[PDB]
Amino acid sequence: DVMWEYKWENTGDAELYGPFTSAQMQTWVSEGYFPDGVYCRKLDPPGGQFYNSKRIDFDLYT
Repeated sequence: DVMWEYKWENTGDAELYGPFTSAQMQTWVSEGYFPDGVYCRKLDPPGGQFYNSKRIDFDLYT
Protein backbone atom coordinates (compact mmCIF):
# COMPACT_ATOMS: atom_id res chain seq x y z
CA ASP A 1 0.00 0.00 0.00
CA VAL A 2 2.62 2.52 -1.10
CA MET A 3 1.02 5.96 -0.75
CA TRP A 4 2.23 8.97 -2.73
CA GLU A 5 1.59 12.69 -3.27
CA TYR A 6 1.93 15.31 -6.01
CA LYS A 7 2.58 19.06 -5.99
CA TRP A 8 1.68 21.16 -9.04
CA GLU A 9 4.43 23.66 -8.25
CA ASN A 10 7.90 23.24 -6.75
CA THR A 11 7.70 25.79 -3.94
CA GLY A 12 7.84 25.36 -0.18
CA ASP A 13 4.32 26.78 0.04
CA ALA A 14 2.72 25.13 -3.01
CA GLU A 15 -0.32 23.05 -2.07
CA LEU A 16 0.43 19.34 -1.86
CA TYR A 17 -1.96 16.50 -2.68
CA GLY A 18 -1.94 13.05 -4.21
CA PRO A 19 -2.41 11.09 -0.92
CA PHE A 20 -3.73 8.17 -2.96
CA THR A 21 -2.48 4.67 -3.75
CA SER A 22 0.54 4.51 -6.06
CA ALA A 23 -1.96 3.00 -8.48
CA GLN A 24 -4.19 6.08 -8.35
CA MET A 25 -1.09 8.11 -9.19
CA GLN A 26 -0.37 6.13 -12.34
CA THR A 27 -3.95 6.79 -13.42
CA TRP A 28 -3.77 10.57 -13.17
CA VAL A 29 -0.24 10.57 -14.59
CA SER A 30 -1.18 8.11 -17.34
CA GLU A 31 -4.58 9.74 -17.86
CA GLY A 32 -2.98 13.08 -18.65
CA TYR A 33 -3.88 15.10 -15.56
CA PHE A 34 -0.20 16.05 -15.44
CA PRO A 35 0.91 16.99 -19.00
CA ASP A 36 3.94 18.84 -17.63
CA GLY A 37 4.49 16.46 -14.72
CA VAL A 38 4.09 17.04 -11.00
CA TYR A 39 6.17 16.99 -7.82
CA CYS A 40 5.59 13.35 -6.87
CA ARG A 41 6.58 12.11 -3.42
CA LYS A 42 5.91 9.28 -0.98
CA LEU A 43 3.78 9.94 2.10
CA ASP A 44 5.19 7.30 4.44
CA PRO A 45 7.98 7.29 5.16
CA PRO A 46 8.11 11.10 4.68
CA GLY A 47 11.42 12.59 3.59
CA GLY A 48 12.22 14.97 0.76
CA GLN A 49 14.01 15.33 -2.57
CA PHE A 50 10.89 15.53 -4.71
CA TYR A 51 10.80 13.85 -8.12
CA ASN A 52 8.87 14.71 -11.28
CA SER A 53 6.13 12.19 -12.06
CA LYS A 54 7.76 11.89 -15.48
CA ARG A 55 11.00 10.82 -13.78
CA ILE A 56 9.56 8.27 -11.34
CA ASP A 57 9.14 4.53 -11.91
CA PHE A 58 5.59 3.27 -11.44
CA ASP A 59 6.62 -0.34 -12.08
CA LEU A 60 8.62 -1.09 -8.93
CA TYR A 61 6.11 -0.52 -6.13
CA THR A 62 2.76 -2.11 -6.94
